[PDB]
Formats: sequence, C-alpha cells, structure tokens
Amino acid sequence: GKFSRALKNRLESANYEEVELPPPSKGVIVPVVHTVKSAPGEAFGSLAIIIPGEYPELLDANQQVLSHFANDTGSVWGIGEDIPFEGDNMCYTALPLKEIKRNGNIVVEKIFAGPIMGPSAQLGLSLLVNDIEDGVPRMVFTGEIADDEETIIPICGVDIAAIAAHEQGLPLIGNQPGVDEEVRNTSLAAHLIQTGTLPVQRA
Repeated sequence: GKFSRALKNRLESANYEEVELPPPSKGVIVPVVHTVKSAPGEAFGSLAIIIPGEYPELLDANQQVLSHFANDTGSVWGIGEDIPFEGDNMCYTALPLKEIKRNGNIVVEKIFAGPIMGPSAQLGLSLLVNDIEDGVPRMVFTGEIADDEETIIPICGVDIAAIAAHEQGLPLIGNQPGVDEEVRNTSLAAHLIQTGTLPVQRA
C-alpha cells in the first residue's frame, strides 16, 4: 500500500533503453502502481502514455502483450487485460512516460515488469477513443469505467498515483478524494480536456 522510496529506487535502477520520440498525434496519460511480492506493503508510482501505432519493440519483452477493445474495434500493446468497451478501430501502445516536453516530444523507456494490469487505465482509454482527437492532455487520468461508460469507479493507491503525476508537474484527475480535480463522470472529464483547467468562481 504505502509509498516506498526504497522500492522505487531499487526497481527503477533497472529501467533502460530510454528514447525520445516526436509529438504523438494524440495520447493520454495514466498512472501505474508498482509492486513486487518480496516487498510486501510497499509500492510506488509511474506514468504511462497510450499513443497511436504499434511499438512492441519499445517495450520490455514482458510487456509485449496485445489487449483488445470490445468487438472489432482496436487494440493496445502493453496492457494486460481486455478493455470492456469499444475502441475507435485504432491500434495503440502504452509506454512508460519518463518525460513529456515543451515542444510535445515524449521521452519513453523500458522497465522490467509485466504488462499494465487492472481496470484503472479505463478512464484514460475511454477518453482517448471517444473524445481526444489531437494532442496529449497535460493531466493524468485514473479510474475504472462502469457498464454505462459514464460512471467512474475509484482506485486504491490514489496517493501513490498523485505522487507520480506531481513528479512530472501534472494534476491527477479522477472521481475520488486525493485527486487534484474531481470528475464525477466521463463526460465531465471530457469537458475538462476542452477547458484545459478547472473553471474559476469569483464573487
């Protein structure tokens, strides 16, 4: 459960083959919690960017798995479970995001670990295939999407994910306390991408 700087440094010491890529045509950022059975009760966070195209070769071989959106409608390299909603008939890769730059260039690297498990990348993925057209929103999304494709189900480890977002100067977005801007549902998340920041009230 708890944030461990010691786990972070020991696992991240093995990160390798850093590379800089041009700006994605679009993308979305999500947080990942890292654990290992022999470090019980410890965890730390990182960010992943999900971009168009097939780049299994940029991933550690243990992440070179392909998971599919529902029915015919596209797939993502690097994620470990199927996605219960339709995509937009595009192929994506989920890459460890080391840095996203001023000019949009992304710095990606390999990590020694399995693929991205669990349902908390679903808010991101849903926004990516339904609402994002161009660019990468400068924010980090976290949450499971219900059957209605509107309700956002909250995650454990929101503190870990926050740390991970803040490291890179980005806000955490989700439907729970601990996040920087709360979004009750997917369509409020999509409105946030449009406004870019939370609207302000002055009386």
